[PDB]
Amino acid sequence: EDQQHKQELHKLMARCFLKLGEWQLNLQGINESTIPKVLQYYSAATEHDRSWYKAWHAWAVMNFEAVLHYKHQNQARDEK
Repeated sequence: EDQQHKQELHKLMARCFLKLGEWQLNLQGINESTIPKVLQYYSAATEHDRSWYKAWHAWAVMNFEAVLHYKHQNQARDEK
């Protein structure tokens, strides 16, 4: 009978998932633990509310950011 009770709880958790790692980013600084969990939450959020936009911008960029992190991690490698 209720999808809606849970339905937008996703949309709610979407932000919640979105916030956490994103918030952790405003907390942690950033590292290799961020990358999975942030991608976790967002990819999770990506599941939760599929049509909830900016995680599409975020998790995408976020992976790409992680990619950049690694590529800067690489610039701690191709440097060092």
